[PDB]
Amino acid sequence: AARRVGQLQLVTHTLKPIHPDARGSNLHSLPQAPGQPGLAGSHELGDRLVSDVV
DNA sequence: CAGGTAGACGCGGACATCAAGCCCGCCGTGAAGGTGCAGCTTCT
Repeated sequence: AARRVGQLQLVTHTLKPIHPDARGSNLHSLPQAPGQPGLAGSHELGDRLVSDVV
C-alpha cells in the first residue's frame, strides 16, 4: 500500500473530467476570496467541504 | 355622366333529473475504463 502511489488529495482541481485520458496536473489549492462585492464561488465562505483524491 | 338627406331599432321570465365508465398480458441488448507492471519482441 505504501508502494501503491497515485493519490494527490485535491480540493478544487480535477483534470480528469476534461477528456479522462489526459495525464495533466491536478492541484490542491483553494482560491483566495474575491474582493469584488457581488459574485461568489468555490464553496469557500462556510460549510466546510470534503477533499477529492485523484 | 350623376345615383339623399333625417331618425330611431322593447321590455319581462325561466333554461332537468336518475344511474352506471372492463377485464388480460407484456415493455430488448450489444458498445461506449484508466493506470501500472510482467513479459515478449525486435533490434543492435
